[PDB]
Amino acid sequence: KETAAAKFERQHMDSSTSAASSSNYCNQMMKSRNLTKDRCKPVNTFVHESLADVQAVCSQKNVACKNGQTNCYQSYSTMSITDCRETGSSKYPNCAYKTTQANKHIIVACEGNPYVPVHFDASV
Ligand SMILES: [Cl-]
Ligand SMILES: [Cl-]
Ligand SMILES: [Cl-]
Repeated sequence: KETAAAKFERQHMDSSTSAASSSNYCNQMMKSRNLTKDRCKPVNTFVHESLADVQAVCSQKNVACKNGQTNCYQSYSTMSITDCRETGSSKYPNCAYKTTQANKHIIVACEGNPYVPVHFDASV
């Protein structure tokens, strides 16, 4: 089974580009991070910052998570992110995603020793 920290990395980190370059970014990334294997994951955010910068959020501003847990953290700075969401035309195994690039604060839930991100809660 994948660890929670490793699943967060796979689903949410994309440190190799500064920003989405095209409308096809999400289609490509959702496929290659294996988020369309048996079903189309409906929504997923990628963060275009170093792993170290995202991990550092776990010692930044403690905020409530949407679900009422208290282990969420909001980045002090905005980060380059891309939101991927299925469009009307999406139908497994032919998933189809809208790509929306933005620069926003991220909010992550953190757990463990080391205390690292395990869920992406939201952007602001
Ligand atoms: Cl791990
Ligand atoms: Cl995988
Ligand atoms: Cl997400």
